[PDB]
Amino acid sequence: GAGPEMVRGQVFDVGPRYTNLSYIGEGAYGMVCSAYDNVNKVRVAIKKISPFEHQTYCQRTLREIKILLRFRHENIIGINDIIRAPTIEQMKDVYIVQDLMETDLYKLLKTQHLSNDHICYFLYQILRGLKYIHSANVLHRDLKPSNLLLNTTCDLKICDFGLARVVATRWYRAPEIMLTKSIDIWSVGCILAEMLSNRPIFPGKHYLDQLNHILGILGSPSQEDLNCIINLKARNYLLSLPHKNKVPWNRLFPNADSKALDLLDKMLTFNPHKRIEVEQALAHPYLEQYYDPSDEPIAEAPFKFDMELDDLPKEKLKELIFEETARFQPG
Ligand SMILES: Cc1cnc(Nc2ccccc2)nc1-c1c[nH]c(C(=O)N[C@H](CO)c2ccccc2)c1
Repeated sequence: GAGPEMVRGQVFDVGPRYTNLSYIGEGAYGMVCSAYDNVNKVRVAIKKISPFEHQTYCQRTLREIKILLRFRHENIIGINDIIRAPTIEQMKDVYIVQDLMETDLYKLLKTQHLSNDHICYFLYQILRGLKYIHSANVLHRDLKPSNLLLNTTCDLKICDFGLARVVATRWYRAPEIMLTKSIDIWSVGCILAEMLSNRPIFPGKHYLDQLNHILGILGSPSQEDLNCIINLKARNYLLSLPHKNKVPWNRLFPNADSKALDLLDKMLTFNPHKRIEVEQALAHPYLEQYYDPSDEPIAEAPFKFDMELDDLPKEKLKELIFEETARFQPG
């Protein structure tokens, strides 16, 4: 009769069903472990979250759970089970049990050089999942290599819907946020450029520095690029800077597929109104060997929070989380 499991200090109370726990990753208010499921006889992923001390985290937790419960797609992580205390008073932690993936794009690009065909295949799958997300009228807002999970057969699944909506990792952040579905396309362009070189394309240290990196490759902005209700400090700064020449894609990425760079160019478009859309991305020549619109499903209906979660006190959100996960409790 073994007690509570433990990984790197903190307790994982996942009972007799889930054992053999092993560290695989972490977040701002939780940790993800692999575990042996003694019912399905496979290893699974278990995401522990402890968000109740903060309203923002309770929001993120509830959003993710709701979205993932609803969503059903081959390239998006699902939820198989949820564990928490039998009463709300003892609920200090929530455990989301999910399909175990082998690794993520972050770690893979750390150790491995991708061939053009695998770059092409990963990008196809990113866009195939994103299409579904966007068809549901949801924005992911935090697309980046560590939120892309992979298995042995090169299948890919998008994870971490905490920031998702009907403040994020700066390197992959669209320019307009620092100055809509188009923000997710920018992030995907950033990811594509990273698969092509194994390095982040715009590794900025803070918001203005982030804009500086983007402009150091795209060149100084046109007036039409800039006229868009920008923050006054940013606009004053951007106007102050010396001219920057555009660096040609084929010079940043010397051995890259020419079709890949054409799509890159269309994703990394400064003006969000000019930037390529997910369905258009899928239909670009570069993805042609994989493009199959009868095998790229959309969500059954757009997603909707009928409660305005932003205004809700964290005690109310905790009650909602208790209610949302009741369906998984014994009985
Ligand atoms: C759900 C999942 C399944 N399988 C794997 N495999 C894996 C990934 C990297 C290395 C080795 C194996 N990972 C996951 C998973 C990865 N990240 C998350 C996740 O939701 N992370 C967020 C931060 O990105 C998070 C974690 C804990 C608390 C709050 C947020 C789940």
